[PDB]
Amino acid sequence: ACPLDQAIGLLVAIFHKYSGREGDKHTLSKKELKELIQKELTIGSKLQDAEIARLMEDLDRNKDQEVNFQEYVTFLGALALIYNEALKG
Amino acid sequence: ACPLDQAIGLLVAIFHKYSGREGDKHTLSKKELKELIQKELTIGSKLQDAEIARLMEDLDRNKDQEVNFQEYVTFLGALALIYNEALKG
Repeated sequence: ACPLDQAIGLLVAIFHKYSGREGDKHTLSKKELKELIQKELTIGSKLQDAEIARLMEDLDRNKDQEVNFQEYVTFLGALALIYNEALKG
Repeated sequence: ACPLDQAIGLLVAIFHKYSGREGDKHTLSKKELKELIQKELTIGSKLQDAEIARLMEDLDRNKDQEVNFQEYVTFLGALALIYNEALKG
């Protein structure tokens, strides 16, 4: 597949890996989203960074709210901005 | 890199490939986003699908509006919902 098609396939795969764990496969809880981020990304060395810590805390504070696919992807974009080296500057 | 890290790296790479073409590398026009989608995804056989056609038309109707990274990723999520086979049903 083309690079972007590959990217989307992976986004969908990881979403379903966690959304399929409990209830409706169309959503996952913010608690489950926090777990997903910590396990699926090599983010361990960056969790204390001021901006990433606030994103992670927001998830904890709203742990029982559900997240659909659209919101999950939007979230990944937000994280990428403060997590991806290429997006610095 | 882990699968999700790979996914994000590709999302950022494709964004910059088009955002770097004119002006500020932090945005790209909706006209440029339409081009990106048509070239970076094997979407040719699906462009007449009722829902994808409306997304594509919306881009045309708003061709000169700028799109930042966050909005670009959010858009990809919206497209994926009506474009990705795994997200059907």
